[PDB]
Amino acid sequence: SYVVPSAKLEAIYPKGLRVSIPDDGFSLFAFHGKLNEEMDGLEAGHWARDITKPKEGRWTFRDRNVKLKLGDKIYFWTYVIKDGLGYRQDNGEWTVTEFV
Ligand SMILES: OC[C@H]1O[C@@H](O[C@@H]2[C@@H](O)[C@H](O[C@@H]3[C@@H](O)[C@H](O[C@@H]4[C@@H](O)[C@H](O[C@@H]5[C@@H](O)[C@H](O[C@@H]6[C@@H](O)[C@H](O)O[C@H](CO)[C@H]6O)O[C@H](CO)[C@H]5O)O[C@H](CO)[C@H]4O)O[C@H](CO)[C@H]3O)O[C@H](CO)[C@H]2O)[C@H](O)[C@@H](O)[C@@H]1O
Repeated sequence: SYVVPSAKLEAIYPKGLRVSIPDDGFSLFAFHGKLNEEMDGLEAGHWARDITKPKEGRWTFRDRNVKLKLGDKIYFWTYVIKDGLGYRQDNGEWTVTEFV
């Protein structure tokens, strides 16, 4: 019913991944994703992590170590708890087009 804010993904140079969303009175944010490999629905994913506090208005997940390449695909879903209830951005797809 409620629509989760779309995730913003960023390929960091020379290495790393950041994934974040603005907060909307949430109590948790989780990111589930794979590298160049499609998700079979709500599988856990290669990256699979609960984030438990926001900072500067955003919920941020990072992998400080992945070396991403132009053209890399990330398939994902996110999960958010708002007022004790869960919501998902489903069927996420992102292509690395630039580094930040
Ligand atoms: O110590 C024991 C054990 O603990 C584990 O750690 C816990 C940890 O895994 C947990 O992490 C949270 C995670 O579970 C949660 O995942 C949810 C997921 O549960 C949800 O799954 C749904 C099912 O709920 C649903 O079941 C249906 C049910 O709702 C309905 O009422 O009845 C149906 C019966 O007819 C039943 O089928 O079925 C659907 C499939 O159709 C599932 O998809 O899905 C959501 C996504 O929608 C998913 O997010 O997410 C939380 C937030 O990210 C996680 O934090 O957290 C616990 C702490 O709170 C931990 O204790 C360990 O892993 C084990 O090793 C330990 O032994």
